[PDB]
Amino acid sequence: DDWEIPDGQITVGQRIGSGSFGTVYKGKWHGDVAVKMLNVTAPTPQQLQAFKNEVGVLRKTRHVNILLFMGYSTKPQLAIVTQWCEGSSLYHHLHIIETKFEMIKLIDIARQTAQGMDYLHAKSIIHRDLKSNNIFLHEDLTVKIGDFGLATVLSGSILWMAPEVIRMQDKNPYSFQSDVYAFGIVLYELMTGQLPYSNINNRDQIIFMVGRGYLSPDLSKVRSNCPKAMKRLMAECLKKKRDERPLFPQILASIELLARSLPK
Ligand SMILES: O/N=C1\CCc2cc(-c3cn(C4CCNCC4)nc3-c3ccncc3)ccc21
Repeated sequence: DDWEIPDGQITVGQRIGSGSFGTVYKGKWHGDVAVKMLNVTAPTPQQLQAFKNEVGVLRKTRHVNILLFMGYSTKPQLAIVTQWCEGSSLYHHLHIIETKFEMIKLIDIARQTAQGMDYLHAKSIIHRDLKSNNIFLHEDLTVKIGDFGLATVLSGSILWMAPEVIRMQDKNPYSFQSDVYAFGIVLYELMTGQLPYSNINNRDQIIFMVGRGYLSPDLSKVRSNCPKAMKRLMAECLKKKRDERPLFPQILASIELLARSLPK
């Protein structure tokens, strides 16, 4: 039953990039897989911990909108194996190759991303790094949320970081609520086709002002056939005070409703 994979079996190919605590490859194990390797030379107790936490969370997931965990390896190196998604991150489509989705499709991506977040929270999993880089479009029609290195039961993202998280105001800024905020910023990416704060060229200036509440995403920029309900949901998700943010059940219902009204 265990998910350990005997050394020798996974075949590592292309280095394709990064993921929390490690390097991502395309690989082969009973077909195409993504492999993240957390390693070289011998693991830190740091990395050992990261790897054990992440495998632990992954094996609690089974759902079409969560990237499928397939197994792990310790013996050449710490390695996590998942299904391979052909396509790319939502980030790559939106901000690198400028794929232009239709509103109907954008709303669907939002709805499935909602659907996954709702699954995770129902199982008490806080992703803590939702952002469009960790949303993979498999076969271009299905959202898989990936990368659980930072999830709970020399690095920083921040464009998706809620103000509470930015100003590390205690031990625990993280919550379903901070996840909901990150989702708010990916609704912003879907609807505006843009990263937030694009007219401020200073990272520090952004970190500060979102921290103090001076800055917040310019919701004017939402393309013109974004439904009102969607602009309105985005603003709920993006509330500076976390207690005013909706949880994912609500978020989900709101998106499924505005979709039923939408093909008209
Ligand atoms: O735990 N996190 C994991 C485990 C497996 C895993 C795979 C990826 C992953 C990262 N990229 C990026 C990397 C930076 N440059 C652009 C491509 N593309 C994928 C990918 C994932 C699944 N199918 C196809 C591709 C990320 C995280 C994790």
